[PDB]
Amino acid sequence: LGRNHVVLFQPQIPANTGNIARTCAATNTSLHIIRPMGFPIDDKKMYWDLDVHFYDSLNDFMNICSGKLHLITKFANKTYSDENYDDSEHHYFLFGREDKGLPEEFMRQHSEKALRIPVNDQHVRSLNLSNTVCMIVYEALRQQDFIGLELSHT
Amino acid sequence: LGRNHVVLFQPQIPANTGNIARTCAATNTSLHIIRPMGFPIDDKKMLDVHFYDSLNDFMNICSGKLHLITKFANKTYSDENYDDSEHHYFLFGREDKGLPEEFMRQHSEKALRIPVNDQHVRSLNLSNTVCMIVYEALRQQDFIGLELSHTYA
Repeated sequence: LGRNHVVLFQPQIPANTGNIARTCAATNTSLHIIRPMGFPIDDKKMYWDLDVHFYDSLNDFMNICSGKLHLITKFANKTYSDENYDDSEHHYFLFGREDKGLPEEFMRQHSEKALRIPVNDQHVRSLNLSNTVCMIVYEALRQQDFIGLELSHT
Repeated sequence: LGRNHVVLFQPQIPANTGNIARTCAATNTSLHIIRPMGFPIDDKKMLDVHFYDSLNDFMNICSGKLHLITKFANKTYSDENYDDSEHHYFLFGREDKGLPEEFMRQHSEKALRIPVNDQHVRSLNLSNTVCMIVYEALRQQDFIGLELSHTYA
């Protein structure tokens, strides 16, 4: 049964990853992480540890990914909200590192899958990563009539 | 000329306010803050920004459509229509306490929620909520506010 998935490539900032986990828990979104993370996992610093999967590499995730993949990038020639999420597919939303983005070779192979969040680049060139995850996940939900919210048990 | 505005009621967490400022700068969104903030402004720790002594002072100066972002509104943020030429003000409560009790009741017809499944968490992070609410307005407005930096200035 089709659902939404967030895929973080080598997440570098702890606070962004904790906010993403919270958005995933709130939305019944699965979380996928490509190792290595840029930070140590500190038990004490931290409670609902949601559907989480780890992968050694992008290639590793790609052998196991089944459905529609969307690359979130700065320079895609398509806007996030113009993609159609209103189907029964699994949707995977892949986000680059805060500092480096996604590998440029991967972006090239998959360029037709890339979507951007438009910004005016006058003062800042980018939005905070966890902010982008939340809005991308909720745009998919919006088009899906928020049905993922109702389907925790299933 | 119609613009989007973010209004923060007594924001309490510095990292939230710094992220909101970034979103505002990226989107040509004006930022309004009801004093007092829960944290000191530290210049070494480091945009159209306005400050207000109180919700009342903001309400005397507010002109356009006001939307209260709350947990329990009987309307979904994305079902409000933002596709007009009005100023849209999006008012967000404190991270810890939300919006005042009496204000919410007085303005309950203006309230919108972001639906969540409350099984594991009851809320989303404040700055995440600002960013999505602003971009939902932009989406309905065909992203036009991105193009009007100089005109708004």
